Amino acid sequence: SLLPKDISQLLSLVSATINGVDNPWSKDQISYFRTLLKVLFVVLRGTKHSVTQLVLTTLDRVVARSFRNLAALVAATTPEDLALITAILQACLSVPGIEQCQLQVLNIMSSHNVLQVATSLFSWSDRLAEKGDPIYGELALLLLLELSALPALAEQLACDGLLGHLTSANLAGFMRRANVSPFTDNAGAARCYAIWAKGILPLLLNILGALGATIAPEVAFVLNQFPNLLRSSVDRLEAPGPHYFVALVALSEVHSLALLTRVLAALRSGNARDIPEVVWDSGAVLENVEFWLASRKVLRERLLPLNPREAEWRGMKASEGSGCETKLEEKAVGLLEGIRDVLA
Repeated sequence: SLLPKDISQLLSLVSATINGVDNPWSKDQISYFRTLLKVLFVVLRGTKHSVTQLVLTTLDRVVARSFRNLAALVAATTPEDLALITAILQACLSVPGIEQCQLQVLNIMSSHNVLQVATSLFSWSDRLAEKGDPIYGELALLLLLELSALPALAEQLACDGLLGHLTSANLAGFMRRANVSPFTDNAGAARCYAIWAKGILPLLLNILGALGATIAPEVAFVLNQFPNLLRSSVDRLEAPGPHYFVALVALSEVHSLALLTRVLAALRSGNARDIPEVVWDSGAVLENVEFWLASRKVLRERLLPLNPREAEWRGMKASEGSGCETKLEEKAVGLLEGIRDVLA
């Protein structure tokens, strides 16, 4: 064989190279494996075709197998190794040609332990991360979340009672404490919010891939066991005049909840199965949204980036059809503008 000239031949060579590594995650050569995975991630993101069999071969031999090993708390491995694996999964599922072979992924995943152990890890988190924050809590859900974008795998989680494990977990008591907020001096509460906003809620939006005829009483019951959050989500976006700033995640949380409560309501009018009502004042949200839409100046002043990624497109700019000055504002505008459409 010659040198790789195609992006697919590069993918073959990198993947052929990953399998060659005798003992991954071993104290010696764990660091070399770490950058191989990073090379894989670059190539996979590079697969915009700017071939699909390799990606499916990668999902078993690389992604599934590695997570199985990551339950090692005996070993030079870190949370960021899991995050790297979660990342490689995203790159795989973004490649053109995938999403037609979802049962394939379902097949591949279910073969290993995976979501069973991913769920296990979620119920573990606090005993395994009270350095300050349940770091493995968010990592587990984000793994599940990425998979839940595939409707078939979404059905498996609910059938295996993921929503049951979510509320029964020890974590459910920490998220329930009234200190959970994106702007906390506490590391735990800050991660608790991350698990709920960036994990639980987008999970629920996807689990309703089974049309919400079923699971709707279960998704409504999940939300119903975090009322301090349903209450906080509205108060956080309150027009200026115990909250100083406003985050982008706060807008997506409310965006998620607005979709859930509306879809649930369009399923409650079915009058055919008991879908519990969820206490979430839509009225306050709408008004809060309008008095942030009509004030781009006071918006960009109070709006703060929380992630190094979000800060990138904060100092950036994207005018086009201009109602915003910076790109971060545009994304901020985009979110709460959709919340207006939904609740209407």
